[PDB]
Amino acid sequence: ELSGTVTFWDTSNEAEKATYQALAEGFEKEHPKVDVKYVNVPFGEANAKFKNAAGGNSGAPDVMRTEVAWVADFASIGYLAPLDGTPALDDGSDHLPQAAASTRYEGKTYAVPQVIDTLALFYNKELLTKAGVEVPGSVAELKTAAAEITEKTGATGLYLRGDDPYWFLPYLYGEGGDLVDEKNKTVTVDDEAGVRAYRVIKDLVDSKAAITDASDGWNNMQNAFKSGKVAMMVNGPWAIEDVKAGARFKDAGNLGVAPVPAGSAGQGSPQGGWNLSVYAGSKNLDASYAFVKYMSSAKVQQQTTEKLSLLPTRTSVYEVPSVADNEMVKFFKPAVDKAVERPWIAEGNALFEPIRLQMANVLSGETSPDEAAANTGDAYRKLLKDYK
Ligand SMILES: C[C@H]1O[C@H](O[C@H]2[C@H](O)[C@@H](O)[C@@H](O[C@H]3[C@H](O)[C@@H](O)[C@@H](O)O[C@@H]3CO)O[C@@H]2CO)[C@H](O)[C@@H](O)[C@@H]1N[C@H]1C=C(CO)[C@@H](O)[C@H](O)[C@H]1O
Repeated sequence: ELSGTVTFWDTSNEAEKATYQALAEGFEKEHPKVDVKYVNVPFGEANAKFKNAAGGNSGAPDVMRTEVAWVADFASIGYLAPLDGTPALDDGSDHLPQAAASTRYEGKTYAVPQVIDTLALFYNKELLTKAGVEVPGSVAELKTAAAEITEKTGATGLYLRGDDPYWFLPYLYGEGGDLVDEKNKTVTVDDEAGVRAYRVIKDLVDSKAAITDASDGWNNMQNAFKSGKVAMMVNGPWAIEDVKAGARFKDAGNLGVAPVPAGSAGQGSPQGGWNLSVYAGSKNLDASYAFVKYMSSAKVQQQTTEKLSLLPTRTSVYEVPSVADNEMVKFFKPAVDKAVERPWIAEGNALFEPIRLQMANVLSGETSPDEAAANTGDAYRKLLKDYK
């Protein structure tokens, strides 16, 4: 017997949310005495909304779609139910290891993996063909390509998202850098790779290879890509269905995807994704654990991919012929296997804010790449007291 209310806060976007609400309410098929109360909470509001509710014990959800960085964030302040030895964990070993690391805090499991992701370079196949160019493998080749795309088609080569710090990471990795050396507790973002990365992004916009905006970046990016204003953008699996809604990409066929470009030293893209957690103060714990088990089951992960092309965390699901043949999946899974894994620390998501501010000021010309990198590092040393 399961019964009662299970309130689920989902952060999925406008293209994803009808699918996730249907999946959530499908828990009631097998458990008709449970009432699933689906709520969609915008991504940028959800961390604060959950903390406010959990800290007040007031209108907190039973189950929270928890970003990979949010697990240690929320768990560090006691807001998540530990899951070890509960029915929430079924076939745990099925999950990709890097997925499983984000679920852990101080030797306890506080979430179950849902989707895994990384950033990639999406491109308009027809524009590149019309421009006579190949999909660029590096920043250097992207600049050459962008000039041909402007000269032959009038589009801009790249929409470079300028208001979300996560988009700095491919450039950092491509210049040979990283945020921190975790094993050695050393801040590394202000090494010369960080200077070079800020410089590359500024050059892409100044040279007119790319355009950007200081606000409303998600909408501006998607609108520029879908309208053919740009030929390329960096984005993740959560954009696929949104892009395919557009006249230009109905023909799933016109939507190309490739790795983010290499920089002067190498290439990399960050690992991201979503897990599912239970609020520590839930008044319907059995029903919530079962709900988490259901939402993370192989069946529901397979359905998510079939409807949205989001990537499963469960290895078995890749073997299901239907997942094994989705062309967005066949590209993204190897890219995810290569993606760079961050420190899963309480302060992890706070590492993004200094990048946000310094990247904005580099793009507007208020701050040099040199000063931006040093400022980022200074902010990290303040955030991480036992880092040098
Ligand atoms: C800045 C943000 O970057 C990283 O998060 C990325 C997620 O891992 C991706 O999955 C993707 O999230 C989208 C979901 O897939 C989608 O279903 C829907 O929820 O919309 C999401 C946004 O489009 O993209 C994210 C990057 O945009 C990183 O891992 C994450 O921790 C970072 N978030 C921090 C930054 C801010 C504000 O700058 C806060 O709002 C967050 O609470 C922080 O955690």
